[PDB]
Amino acid sequence: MLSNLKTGNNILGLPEFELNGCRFLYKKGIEKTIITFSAFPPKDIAQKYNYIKDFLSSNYTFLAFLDTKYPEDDARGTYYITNELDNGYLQTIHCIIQLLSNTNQEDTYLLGSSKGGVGALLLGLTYNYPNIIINAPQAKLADYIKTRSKTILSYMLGTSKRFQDINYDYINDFLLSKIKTCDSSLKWNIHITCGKDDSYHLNELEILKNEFNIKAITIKTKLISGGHDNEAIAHYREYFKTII
Amino acid sequence: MLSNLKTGNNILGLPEFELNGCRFLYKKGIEKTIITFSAFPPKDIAQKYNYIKDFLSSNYTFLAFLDTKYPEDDARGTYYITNELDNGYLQTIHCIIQLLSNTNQEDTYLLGSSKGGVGALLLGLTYNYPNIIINAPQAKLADYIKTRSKTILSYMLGQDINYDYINDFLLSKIKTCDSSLKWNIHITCGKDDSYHLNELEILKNEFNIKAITIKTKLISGGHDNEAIAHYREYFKTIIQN
Amino acid sequence: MLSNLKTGNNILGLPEFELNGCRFLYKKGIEKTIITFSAFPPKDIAQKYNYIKDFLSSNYTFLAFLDTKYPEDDARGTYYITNELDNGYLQTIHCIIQLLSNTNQEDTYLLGSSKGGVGALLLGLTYNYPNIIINAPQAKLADYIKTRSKTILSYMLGTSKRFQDINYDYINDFLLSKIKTCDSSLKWNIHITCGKDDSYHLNELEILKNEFNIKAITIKTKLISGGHDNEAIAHYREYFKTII
Amino acid sequence: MLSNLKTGNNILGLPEFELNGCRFLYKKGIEKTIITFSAFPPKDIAQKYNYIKDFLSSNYTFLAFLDTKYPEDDARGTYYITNELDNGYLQTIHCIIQLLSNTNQEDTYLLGSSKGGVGALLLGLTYNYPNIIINAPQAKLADYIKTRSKTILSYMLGQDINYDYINDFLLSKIKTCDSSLKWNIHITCGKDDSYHLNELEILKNEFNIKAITIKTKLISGGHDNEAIAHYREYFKTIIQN
Ligand SMILES: [Cl-]
Ligand SMILES: [Cl-]
Ligand SMILES: [Cl-]
Ligand SMILES: [Cl-]
Ligand SMILES: [Gd+3]
Ligand SMILES: [Gd+3]
Ligand SMILES: [Gd+3]
Ligand SMILES: [Gd+3]
Repeated sequence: MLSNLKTGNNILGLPEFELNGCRFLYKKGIEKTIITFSAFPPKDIAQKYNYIKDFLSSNYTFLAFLDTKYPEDDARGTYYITNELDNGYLQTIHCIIQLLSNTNQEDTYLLGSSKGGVGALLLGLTYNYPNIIINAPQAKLADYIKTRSKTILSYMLGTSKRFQDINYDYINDFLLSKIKTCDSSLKWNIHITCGKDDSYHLNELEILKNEFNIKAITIKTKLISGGHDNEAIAHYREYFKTII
Repeated sequence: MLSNLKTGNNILGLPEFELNGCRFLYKKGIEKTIITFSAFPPKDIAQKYNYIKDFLSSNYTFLAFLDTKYPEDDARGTYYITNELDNGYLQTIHCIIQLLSNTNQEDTYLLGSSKGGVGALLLGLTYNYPNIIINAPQAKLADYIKTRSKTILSYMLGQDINYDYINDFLLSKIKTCDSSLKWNIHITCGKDDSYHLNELEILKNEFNIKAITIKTKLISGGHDNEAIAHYREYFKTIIQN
Repeated sequence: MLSNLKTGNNILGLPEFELNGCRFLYKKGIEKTIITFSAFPPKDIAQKYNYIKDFLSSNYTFLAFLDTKYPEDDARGTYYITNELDNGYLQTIHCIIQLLSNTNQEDTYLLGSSKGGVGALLLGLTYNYPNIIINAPQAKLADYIKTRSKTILSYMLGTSKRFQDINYDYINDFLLSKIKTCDSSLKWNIHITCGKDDSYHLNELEILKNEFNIKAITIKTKLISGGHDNEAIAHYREYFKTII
Repeated sequence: MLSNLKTGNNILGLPEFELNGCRFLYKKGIEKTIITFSAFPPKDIAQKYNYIKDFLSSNYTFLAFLDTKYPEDDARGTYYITNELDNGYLQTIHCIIQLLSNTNQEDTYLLGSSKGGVGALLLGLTYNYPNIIINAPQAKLADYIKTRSKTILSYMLGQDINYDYINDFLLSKIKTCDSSLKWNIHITCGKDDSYHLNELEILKNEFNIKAITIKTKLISGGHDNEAIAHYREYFKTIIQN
């Protein structure tokens, strides 16, 4: 029973639930379903639900997900990838959405910035959510985890040295693999904003656009003000409110 | 959306749903949540939702699950174990129950016979469902599967280490489960079901060293429909008082 | 070098060769290639090359193969199946034929009786030899090995009790599996004789015909005099000389 | 029939054949039989028959083999190991050599560099080819493969036990080989090829406890084409006197 999944935490009036390691907020509404994914917080800061304020006064159904809870010593998530390096966490998110949402999937919108944008893409491309509106995702996920936390990277690489570089490249290509194996016949509605001052994620955006190009999948991209900062976020929020 | 998960099949007036290859019936009631798991049908017979007749005229919330849809050559299920031999299928079942149930887990009852009883044990021990009322479950899964289908076991094998991993898959659940849960496990078995009486003693040994005391009962019949008749009377008696 | 593969044995003037555990005779000729497989000899009798006499005065190319050399305590062969229960022995036979034969495959003819007929079928259906002319093959190979040698069966079943019945049914269906996975688009030229007094192998022939029927593969079958004996063989030899 | 095995490809006037997915060149000569094995080409380059230029103007019998045709994503070969990780491919090579060679095995010479040298060792140690003249072979196969292609290693893995089985696949050949054969194994390695000098010491340790004394020689270069130049001079010197 949903109410028995509560953690005791409360975010802006919304009670937190946890199912099979997946923490989420749920507000039942009408017309549309809005789904958000959390990005990396700073070290020693708890993972935060993204873009609640934009939607708690809305009448839409709202689900906001956090990343995983491991590793314990730097519990800022593993890019929505299980420690078995598979889809078990994305699958849990998918089940929660399909059972708690009261709209069609084409009336479902996936939102997220940076790591959250990758999460939205990973879920949408695995389980055919066509509406993905994100900002500045990474392309090579392991290269980026390395810059944010050596602890999270080391944990995800595993303990055996035989497989560390294997796991590294596997994680590094996890999203790119999702693009290559996704259903090219779906009417994808993917928008990716990026700050014009964000040289890194501008390059990552070219890598992603290239993979979508190879799959004959047209993507909408819009450059916006800012870098990897709150000015880009501010323009991103304005962008996805216009669409939705 | 749940209504978008309908397969178009209807079983006894109950619509069928499917999420992540997991097919289930769902009927919202009150008071209690009853969960059933499918057992092995005969070789060329489709998988059946078990004990639906016992609970269509009841006011309880009811969920009946089928096993997996593979292998295609013999689609009778892989003991609720994925092709990767992990918890992926039990994960989906757990998510379906937790989000569709309108009762507490202590008011939830897992039911099943033979392979259906293993499924109930696999789910309950993994995700702390205390009420498990089953009949004649197997303990060594691969040993039983090969007597029912060489096709399914070989598909699940992908050879030696896989055999032991499947064979002990339920015993490992017992070894791993939460000893401090107030377990309410009832296991019946036919008087004449010698194979599964021994299987029950193998399961009891694992429960025993985990300090889990289960309830058992001999009923008439073998590994047959006579036993299932008395099993059904047993779980109706337990659930209603 | 072929001459360095000799065993020192000599059968009717033909020197025996052995390559990777596979014993064979080879006489180079013209026009056609004749390939024979050995059947079960009696216990404590060496495996025999089949139908040499019919072809040593012929001008055709001739290859005669024996079964495997294991188990050591009853070395009468394992139905041309390796002790890993795979195609490694058939593959060796195929290589020898493709390298020593000087005709096309449709001018190649596979001959054999009983166990040898199964060998011919196993090779022909794995590697697309269309001309197969055999007598009284078995259908359920393990059931038949059980009647001939408990020692060979036990050896092929392996040592671990977990897999004995698995291996039994696997061997029992080895030829039937070959029929189901064979190329149905090949112009098969398969003739199967059987003695009218051979109730057992008449039933096995119905099982085989059924599998060929399911694959939409037409087979020629002819009932001949005798049982599982030298009268059936005698009529079988006459039959395959008429075709070739 | 051999002529029916032609692929239709021609390499430097030599027709290509294929038997059981094994692609080879064959040129009948006299006196000696020279066997070469292909090494890893770059990522998007087709597999090459090695050292064909050294032996087209020679009167020797010549066979050059490629590695396997899988995986399709990166078809540079699986170290002459089948997808089932067994001797199936070396079996076919052995059959081709034994039936097409017109010289004794003591007049047969296996050649190859890097992965090509492993292939020569795998064949020679399995089927008692005494003359092996190679450059800079690897000893831990999986450790090297992953630095050249994550795609090929993962295909070969199908994970942990497979890694060790592949990594030690050549070392097990040494452990299993015939100690009483009059082995004639020459292994060269570039002065500056530190990785493979250490790899050679790992191979030497296995030969050592099998009472097999090999011949080794430092040549100039690293794991590069400078070393291959001196390797080629070395095997021409050995073969001709
Ligand atoms: Cl981030
Ligand atoms: Cl069952
Ligand atoms: Cl026989
Ligand atoms: Cl190489
Ligand atoms: Gd435009
Ligand atoms: Gd513009
Ligand atoms: Gd007619
Ligand atoms: Gd007629």
